Amino acid sequence: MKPEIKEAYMKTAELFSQVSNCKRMKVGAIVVKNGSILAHGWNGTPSGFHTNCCELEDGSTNPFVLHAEQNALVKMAKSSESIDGSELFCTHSPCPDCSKMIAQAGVKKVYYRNEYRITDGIDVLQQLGVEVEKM
Amino acid sequence: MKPEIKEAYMKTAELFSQVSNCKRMKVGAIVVKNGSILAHGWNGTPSGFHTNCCELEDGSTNPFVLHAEQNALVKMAKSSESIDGSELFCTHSPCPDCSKMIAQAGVKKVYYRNEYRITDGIDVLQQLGVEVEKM
Amino acid sequence: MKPEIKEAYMKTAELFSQVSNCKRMKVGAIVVKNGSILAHGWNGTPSGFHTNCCELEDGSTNPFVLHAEQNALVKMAKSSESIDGSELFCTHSPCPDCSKMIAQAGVKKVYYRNEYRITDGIDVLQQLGVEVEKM
Amino acid sequence: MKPEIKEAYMKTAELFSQVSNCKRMKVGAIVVKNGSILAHGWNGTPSGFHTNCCELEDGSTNPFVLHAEQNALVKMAKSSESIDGSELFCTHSPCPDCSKMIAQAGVKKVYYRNEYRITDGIDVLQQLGVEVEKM
Amino acid sequence: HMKPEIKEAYMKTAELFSQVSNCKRMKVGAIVVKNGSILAHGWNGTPSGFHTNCCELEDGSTNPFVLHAEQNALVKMAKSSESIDGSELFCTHSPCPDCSKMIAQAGVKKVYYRNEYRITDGIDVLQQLGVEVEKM
Amino acid sequence: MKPEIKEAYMKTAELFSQVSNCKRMKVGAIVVKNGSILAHGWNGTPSGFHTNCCELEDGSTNPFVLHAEQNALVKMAKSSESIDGSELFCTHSPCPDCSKMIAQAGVKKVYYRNEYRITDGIDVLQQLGVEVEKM
Ligand SMILES: Cc1cn([C@H]2C[C@H](O)[C@@H](COP(=O)(O)OP(=O)(O)OP(=O)(O)O)O2)c(=O)[nH]c1=O
Ligand SMILES: Cc1cn([C@H]2C[C@H](O)[C@@H](COP(=O)(O)OP(=O)(O)OP(=O)(O)O)O2)c(=O)[nH]c1=O
Ligand SMILES: Cc1cn([C@H]2C[C@H](O)[C@@H](COP(=O)(O)OP(=O)(O)OP(=O)(O)O)O2)c(=O)[nH]c1=O
Ligand SMILES: Cc1cn([C@H]2C[C@H](O)[C@@H](COP(=O)(O)OP(=O)(O)OP(=O)(O)O)O2)c(=O)[nH]c1=O
Ligand SMILES: Cc1cn([C@H]2C[C@H](O)[C@@H](COP(=O)(O)OP(=O)(O)OP(=O)(O)O)O2)c(=O)[nH]c1=O
Ligand SMILES: Cc1cn([C@H]2C[C@H](O)[C@@H](COP(=O)(O)OP(=O)(O)OP(=O)(O)O)O2)c(=O)[nH]c1=O
Ligand SMILES: Cc1cn([C@H]2C[C@H](O)[C@@H](COP(=O)(O)O)O2)c(=O)[nH]c1=O
Ligand SMILES: Cc1cn([C@H]2C[C@H](O)[C@@H](COP(=O)(O)O)O2)c(=O)[nH]c1=O
Ligand SMILES: Cc1cn([C@H]2C[C@H](O)[C@@H](COP(=O)(O)O)O2)c(=O)[nH]c1=O
Ligand SMILES: Cc1cn([C@H]2C[C@H](O)[C@@H](COP(=O)(O)O)O2)c(=O)[nH]c1=O
Ligand SMILES: Cc1cn([C@H]2C[C@H](O)[C@@H](COP(=O)(O)O)O2)c(=O)[nH]c1=O
Ligand SMILES: Cc1cn([C@H]2C[C@H](O)[C@@H](COP(=O)(O)O)O2)c(=O)[nH]c1=O
Ligand SMILES: [Cl-]
Ligand SMILES: [Cl-]
Ligand SMILES: [Cl-]
Ligand SMILES: [Mg+2]
Ligand SMILES: [Mg+2]
Ligand SMILES: [Mg+2]
Ligand SMILES: [Mg+2]
Ligand SMILES: [Mg+2]
Ligand SMILES: [Mg+2]
Ligand SMILES: [Zn+2]
Ligand SMILES: [Zn+2]
Ligand SMILES: [Zn+2]
Ligand SMILES: [Zn+2]
Ligand SMILES: [Zn+2]
Ligand SMILES: [Zn+2]
Repeated sequence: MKPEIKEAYMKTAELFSQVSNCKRMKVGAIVVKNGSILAHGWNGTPSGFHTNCCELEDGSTNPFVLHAEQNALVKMAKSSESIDGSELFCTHSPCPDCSKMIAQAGVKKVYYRNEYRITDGIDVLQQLGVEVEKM
Repeated sequence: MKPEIKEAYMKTAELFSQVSNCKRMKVGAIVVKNGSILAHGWNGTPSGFHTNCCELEDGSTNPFVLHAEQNALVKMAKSSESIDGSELFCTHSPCPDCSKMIAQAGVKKVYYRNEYRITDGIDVLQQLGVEVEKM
Repeated sequence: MKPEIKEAYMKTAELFSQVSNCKRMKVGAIVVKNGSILAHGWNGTPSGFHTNCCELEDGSTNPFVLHAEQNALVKMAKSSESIDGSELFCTHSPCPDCSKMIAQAGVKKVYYRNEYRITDGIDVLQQLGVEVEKM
Repeated sequence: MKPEIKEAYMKTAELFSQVSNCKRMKVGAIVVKNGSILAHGWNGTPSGFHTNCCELEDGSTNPFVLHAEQNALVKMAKSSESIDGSELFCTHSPCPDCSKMIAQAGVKKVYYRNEYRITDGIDVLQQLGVEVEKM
Repeated sequence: HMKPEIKEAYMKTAELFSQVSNCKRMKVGAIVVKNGSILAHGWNGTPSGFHTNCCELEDGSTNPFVLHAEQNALVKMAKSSESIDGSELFCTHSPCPDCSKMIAQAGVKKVYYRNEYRITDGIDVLQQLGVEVEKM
Repeated sequence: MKPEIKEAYMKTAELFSQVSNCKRMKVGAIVVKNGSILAHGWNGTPSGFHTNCCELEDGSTNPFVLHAEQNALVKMAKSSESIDGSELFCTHSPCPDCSKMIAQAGVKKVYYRNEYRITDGIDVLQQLGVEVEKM
């Protein structure tokens, strides 16, 4: 948990966030455990969806899209390693709904760089016993 | 998947719905794969939460409670082995939100007994490719 | 870890015993660990056998049939999951030979509902340091 | 397959049959899959049993002892790999009971050196679609 | 067959973890990717607990005890409880012949590398042993 | 660890050294952990390599040939179990190169029978933590 190591991880989240394909906001989220990146998620439409555009015609977000934290945890369910006891490097502070599942997933600590508009997500993670660090 | 085994799976879903401490609705969700129940999830408040009562007064559901699908999905993240290519036995038809993550998790089919008030998740499921059976 | 969840597992064991085609006695046994039902076995003929019938033409039990415990054990052998540390829910008390293999399997505890005429299997379990509870 | 690799596995069985303490008969059984020894078992008392001697005070076999094939299967259960689609190398042809479970496990083929007194184990193995080879 | 923006994202991840190498003659990184997950990030350096994390001797040449990024990547996979078989590799620098041997036997499908090393002969071993190679 | 079983592990390494197609020397390596053989490797050309002959016409060794230790190491990377905390049984003492990787892998101890021409490999193991016993 060396400051040089943690920076490389947060920079990895930022770098996978640049795949997002969304134009509103590009969000990334990786799962880190035992020196391994078990899942990297970013915001976008479901797999095999008829479009990878995240926006509607009024430029608002397609309700079908999944958050970064959503995709990361869903991917973990698809993987064969556990998410429990792992850490989470987000480019943005997570959504309150996502924070609910992140805590229930037994994630010990969530790292976020940028603060989203709304900040109740951080507040949910803390109530549910998950340590938070801004970097 | 003989139909006497399919029933046993579905009744197992109902058994674990009965241990839920929500009184608006008791919902259970089962993950089945290779002759194994990898996760049994029921609706309720997060782990270590101060109260295990899922209601507010108003008869309203506490915004912090997790769906039976959310829990089953999260436990699949929590543990090893994969939710991918598995089948889901629910007591009630799942909501739009969970049906998004279910499809992204590569769940082949969703088995549900009761149809909820609104049935958009059912039509969200087969629109994202997940097969759907009512029993 | 909870009495109602405990009662759910045992009632799941009874659900699967009813799937058995056997006429003499329908036995079920499931493998539980970390909230996951890793194996659920019931008595019957081996896979692909010419009959799913468990009895010969004189009413006695076919020597090719497997116990519920044998199947619960064998599926763990077919699994990519470990039976070591698991607990066992059976509708009946396992036979001396199954018990012999159950202890060697590293099963912490055996739950059982119906006491079987001849109870040496229980005795074998206690002897080999396996916790046993009737319910 | 290659001939000299085949002999290596079989004499490994004879090698581990020799670490058994039983005097009546020393049996060894190795499970092989994808060119890997996933389990090696021999006959003896359960783990942590008070004595490692397998004989009664009259030369008979303690009904508590495990067959080499039994330990090989139980070990596979504790293992985190599948015995399904594997090959088994025994020093002696297995008994009917183990033969039942061997077939149910999904064992492709059984290699054996010595042919036991009673040969109805090979019978059982063959009827259940398990190929057999003496070497 | 990998989407170009993701393929780029992994290769840059290898470059990020190569910056932790502590070696000063050349910083090497190696990523193990299977099923969209990064199972191992390895970089060149001394072994665990070694008296120095300094990779070089008094003359500017590499300490023989220094492990390659590819060695660390595969050793990690060995200690790791997942398989390296059927996975692909992201290297900042093309692997050496000795490592390429182990890489091939490890059942690695493909090797992406960004920097061509002075000596090609590592890539030769990869290609001849049926492991795909792509420079980017 | 028991003497009867420690020798069985060593002889197992020798059985697998005998399947090497190298006429220059025949080496074998066994990984043992929690009383189980996890990997077995010997010296030879890579898999699917056009020839299985380890030597050139000059008589010297083909540089494509892996040591018995690289094979045991790689097979462990291919494996789904962990090499860290295990013991390594070798027919001959490993080279310094393989010794570095052995040490980094967290191998507790290395049993060996024959010392190689060069004995530098042992010294490297000693220095890097790995315990060494000649047997
Ligand atoms: C591959 C991958 C996808 N995702 C997310 C991003 C998207 O929301 C969703 C998949 O997006 P889409 O990648 O674009 O996947 P696809 O199968 O539809 O491929 P294409 O659109 O090019 O035909 O899953 C991750 O979070 N992590 C990953 O590693
Ligand atoms: C054990 C278990 C929990 N859950 C869910 C239900 C709840 O929403 C959530 C937490 O349940 P809580 O069971 O009540 O567990 P707890 O750790 O909070 O213990 P207690 O509340 O008594 O102090 O976990 C499942 O969905 N399936 C399961 O098998
Ligand atoms: C599926 C399943 C089978 N078994 C056991 C019970 C039986 O003894 C054995 C084989 O059962 P049979 O289910 O009836 O399987 P089958 O393929 O032979 O049936 P069919 O020919 O009609 O397709 O497997 C379990 O113990 N648990 C399980 O979940
Ligand atoms: C370790 C091991 C044991 N067994 C079996 C053989 C025995 O019947 C049983 C127990 O082996 P023994 O281990 O040697 O008995 P133990 O566990 O009580 O140890 P000790 O007697 O020295 O106190 O497990 C195998 O079949 N394969 C193995 O690799
Ligand atoms: C942690 C880690 C180490 N390594 C390698 C790099 C090094 O060569 C080797 C050990 O590195 P050292 O990180 O420096 O670890 P250490 O236990 O010696 O701690 P310190 O030196 O600070 O006292 O393992 C990787 O390849 N990937 C990783 O994630
Ligand atoms: C199966 C196996 C192979 N190996 C190594 C030894 C060799 O160096 C390498 C390749 O062996 P090759 O046995 O000869 O196997 P192959 O896939 O090349 O088949 P073929 O007969 O056509 O050549 O694998 C081990 O170290 N341990 C093992 O258990
Ligand atoms: C808040 C939040 C937003 N996002 C993405 C989803 C949308 O495509 C993008 C634009 O934000 P908005 O649509 O919520 O205004 O934000 C995440 O991926 N994770 C989050 O936690
Ligand atoms: C719609 C839906 C509700 N539930 C739970 C949420 C609450 O625990 C309970 C009451 O829901 P309601 O408040 O939306 O009526 O139903 C599920 O578990 N799955 C579902 O799909
Ligand atoms: C003793 C025992 C019997 N059985 C089954 C075997 C047959 O299906 C049925 C008949 O047994 P019986 O012939 O010994 O009475 O009981 C089990 O499934 N598990 C057991 O432990
Ligand atoms: C038949 C058989 C016996 N054995 C063991 C049981 C005792 O350890 C020893 C003597 O068997 P017996 O006393 O049944 O003749 O042989 C096996 O390990 N595998 C077998 O298949
Ligand atoms: C060739 C090669 C070198 N390296 C490291 C060894 C030293 O750390 C550094 C200098 O290489 P050199 O000393 O072999 O020229 O590069 C790798 O990590 N992987 C490789 O494939
Ligand atoms: C030194 C060493 C050689 N070998 C093999 C390499 C060749 O197969 C054979 C000849 O070694 P050499 O050619 O390096 O003297 O011995 C090992 O398997 N392990 C070792 O540690
Ligand atoms: Cl998982
Ligand atoms: Cl298993
Ligand atoms: Cl591994
Ligand atoms: Mg897409
Ligand atoms: Mg609670
Ligand atoms: Mg049948
Ligand atoms: Mg003992
Ligand atoms: Mg260091
Ligand atoms: Mg070959
Ligand atoms: Zn969110
Ligand atoms: Zn829902
Ligand atoms: Zn029985
Ligand atoms: Zn037997
Ligand atoms: Zn190298
Ligand atoms: Zn070597």
